[PDB]
Amino acid sequence: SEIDVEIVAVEREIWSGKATFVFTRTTSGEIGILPHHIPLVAQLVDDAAVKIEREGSDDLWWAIDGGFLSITDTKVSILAESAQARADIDEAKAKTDSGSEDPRVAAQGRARLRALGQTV
Repeated sequence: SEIDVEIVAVEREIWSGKATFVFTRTTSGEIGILPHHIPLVAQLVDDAAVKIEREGSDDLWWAIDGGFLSITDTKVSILAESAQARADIDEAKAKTDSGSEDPRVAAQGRARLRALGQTV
């Protein structure tokens, strides 16, 4: 079995497919999801980072901007303001974004930084 993960944004969809293991961060801390659990609904943090693992393929590090995780019997949809790929993120832009004083900017930069390798 696998985990159906679909990263959708209020403006457009980013990714959609199956995974072997996925981890996300919400107001209740970080949590892991497997392809054999029960439904669930949690709200991701501002600088939340989702890690979608692929069976046989390298995981996908993406940054979510205030998104929400919704797990079902055999489906997992993630709705957020927007998403960003670790390969598209820039160590410079991430640092600056996190350096900003604004809440939105600080969130994006923090989320992108995490996907890059940063923590908290």
